[PDB]
Amino acid sequence: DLVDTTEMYLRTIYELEEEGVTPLRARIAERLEQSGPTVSQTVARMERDGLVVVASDRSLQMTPTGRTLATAVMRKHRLAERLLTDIIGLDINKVHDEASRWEHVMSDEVERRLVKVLKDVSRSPFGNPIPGLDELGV
Amino acid sequence: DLVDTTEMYLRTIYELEEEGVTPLRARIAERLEQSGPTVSQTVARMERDGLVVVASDRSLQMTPTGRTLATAVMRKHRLAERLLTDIIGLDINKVHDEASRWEHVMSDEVERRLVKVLKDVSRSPFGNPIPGLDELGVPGTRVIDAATSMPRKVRIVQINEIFQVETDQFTQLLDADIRVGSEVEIVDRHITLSHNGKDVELLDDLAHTIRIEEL
Repeated sequence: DLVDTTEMYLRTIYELEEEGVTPLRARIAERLEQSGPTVSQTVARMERDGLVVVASDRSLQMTPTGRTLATAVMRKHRLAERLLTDIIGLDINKVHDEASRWEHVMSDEVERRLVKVLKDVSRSPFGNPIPGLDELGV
Repeated sequence: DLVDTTEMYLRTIYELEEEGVTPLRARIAERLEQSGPTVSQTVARMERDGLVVVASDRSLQMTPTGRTLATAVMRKHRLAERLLTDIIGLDINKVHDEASRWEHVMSDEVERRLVKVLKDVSRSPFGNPIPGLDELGVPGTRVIDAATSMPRKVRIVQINEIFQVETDQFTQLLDADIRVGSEVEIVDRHITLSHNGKDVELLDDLAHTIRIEEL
C-alpha cells in the first residue's frame, strides 16, 4: 500500500536516526527485510513526492514534510503501544508488531483522546519518547 | 489490499444481511461507493477464493468460510467501536470510520483482551450485537500451533484422547496432573507440556489434538 509503505519507510528512517545510525538505503533494506531494488523503487517514489532526498553522500535526508510525516507515524506508533500495554493489556511481546499496524489507521483525533486518557505519554513502553505531541496540539 | 478489500466486502455482505437486505452486487457497490464493474471483479476473485457464490437471484451467498471471516471482521470492527467509545472516548460521529480501518489490523489477541477489559460487549454502541464471541473463545488452538518457541503458560481446553490411537502418554499426562482446565507451560523445542513439576514432551498426534486457549 503506497502510503503505508511510505509511512513504514519514514518511521524506519526516523528510528535509524534515533539509534545514532545514518539512514542508508541498504540499512532500510535489511531492516525492512527488503530487497534493494524495492527500497530503491520506493525511496525513488518518495523522492518524487518530496519526502526524502538521497544526499550526495548517498544517505537519506528527510525533507521537512517527510520528517513531519515520519514523526506523526512514530507518535501514533507509540501512542498505540501505550494504549496496548497501559489499557488493553496486550502481551508485551506482541505490542510492537501490533502497533506497527495501528500506526497506519489511527487518526489524530484518536491520538489527542489518548493523550487525554493515558496516564503518561512521555515515552513508549520500550523507553523511547513520544515525538510530535506539540504538533498534534497536545 | 486484496485481504483488506475482501474483509471489507465480506463485512458489507454481513451488514446487508443483518439489515435484512439482499446481498446484491449493485447494493454492495452503492454501499462501498465502488463501480459495479469493480465489485464484479472482486466478487469473482472471491469466488475463486471460495469465499462466496453468486446465487440464482444474483445475490451473494457467503460460503461457510466467507461467513466465518465476515463474522470475524465484524467482530473486530464492533469491539473496536466499544474500545473507541467506552475507553478512548472518540466523538461518536467518528467511531464508524475509525472502526472500519481498525477491523483490518486488530489481532485476535487484542480482541480477547478487549473482551476482558470492556464493561459489556453484547452489542455495538450502534445497536447491533457483537458476533462470533464464542468463536473468539471469549475449541482453543491445537497445541502444535499455539506452542510458541517461548515457554508460555496457557489453559487446556481439550485433550481429544478419543481420537488418539497412541495411548502411550495418557498416564504420562495424568501423572503430571495435566488435564482439561489445567494451566500448562507449552513451548516449541518437539512440543513439551509442563505442570505439577512434571514435563510431558508430546508426539505429533497428541500435539495436533491437545487444544489450548490463552489463559
